[PDB]
Amino acid sequence: FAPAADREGYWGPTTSTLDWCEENYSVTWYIAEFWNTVSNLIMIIPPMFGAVQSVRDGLEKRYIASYLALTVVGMGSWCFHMTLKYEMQLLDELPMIYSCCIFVYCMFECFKIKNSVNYHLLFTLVLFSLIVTTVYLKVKEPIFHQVMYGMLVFTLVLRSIYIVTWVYPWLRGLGYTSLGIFLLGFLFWNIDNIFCESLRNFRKKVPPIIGITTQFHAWWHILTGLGSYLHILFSLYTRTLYLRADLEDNWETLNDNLKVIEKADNAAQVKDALTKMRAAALDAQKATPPKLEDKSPDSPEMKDFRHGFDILVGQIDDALKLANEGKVKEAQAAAEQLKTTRNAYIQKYL
Ligand SMILES: CCCCCCCC/C=C\CCCCCCCC(=O)OC[C@@H](O)CO
Ligand SMILES: [Ca+2]
Ligand SMILES: [Mg+2]
Ligand SMILES: [Mg+2]
Ligand code: NA
Ligand code: NA
Ligand code: NA
Ligand SMILES: [Zn+2]
Repeated sequence: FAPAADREGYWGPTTSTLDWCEENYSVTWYIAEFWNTVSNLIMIIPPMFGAVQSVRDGLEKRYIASYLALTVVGMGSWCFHMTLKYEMQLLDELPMIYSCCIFVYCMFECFKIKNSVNYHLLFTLVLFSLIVTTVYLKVKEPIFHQVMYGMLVFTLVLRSIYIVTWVYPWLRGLGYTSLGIFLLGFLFWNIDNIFCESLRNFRKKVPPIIGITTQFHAWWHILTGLGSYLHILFSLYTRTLYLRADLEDNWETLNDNLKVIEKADNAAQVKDALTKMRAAALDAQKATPPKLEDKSPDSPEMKDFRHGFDILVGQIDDALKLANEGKVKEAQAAAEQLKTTRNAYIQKYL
């Protein structure tokens, strides 16, 4: 039949190349596709929280950029679903290509030396994103964007599969979980497109989730936004495991900072050295020294190695307490106590 249309237009007409299954300005006349708009908050709030945590912890620029790029994708989608115009449509679909390009760079540079740039991969991703954008603007076909975004996700999937199968099998739960929700989100994306029915919405209890659960494109933002967030976590974790210090590194850090305390002239050096010494002590306490490599981690010699570190950590905490109390000279003099306890309980096992 030919009844009344559910798309209750207000605040400008739809000039965008495509309009989703969600009824235009049905909940409120202020924003179009209400649930497709508000669902982008999980692609705005958590990635921004991840971006500020990354700058505070002093992480690599590419990991800060990856979190901010997802926020741009979220903000762009929030602007596109609200207005439903071609101008804001590009602000949503184009950053998806750029964010994925940043993610591809991070995933292929995870096992590279710190403070190094691969200009060959960087110029390839810039050239790819430039080619994709230029033709997408000229030929306004949305299917082309979906294909080019799909192959970027596919290359990102293969790298994540290679890492979990050959390098870090620990990231199986995180890596595969990210992948699955994303495919679950992509499944729901086609449910809203192909099975576009307002019947469920119309028949009953629209205010509850039954009315709301049928907005599968909104659930797509919820799942891909959580999925991309997970991927960044996965990417970050891959880098953290590679840049992670071993027992030999921690033992060197423990001793270098111990000599720093002995030769220190100001409070900041002593405090800094004790902080770095505590981090190295707790990390070396978990590890097995080369002389105990044959023995079990629960052996009496191993319990003695951990006991020596328990005394050392405690004495570092005592020295940090003195440093935090303004007793610089007393905290500085703790170095000989720390030197004695390592010589009497730890040094014999290395
Ligand atoms: C496994 C990690 C993948 C990282 C992807 C990074 C991009 C951000 C993720 C999701 C944005 C969703 C909201 C934007 C959705 C816009 C609709 C569109 O054109 O989608 C194209 C796809 O349906 C083609 O499959
Ligand atoms: Ca719509
Ligand atoms: Mg670096
Ligand atoms: Mg001074
Ligand atoms: Na329309
Ligand atoms: Na659902
Ligand atoms: Na080493
Ligand atoms: Zn969308």
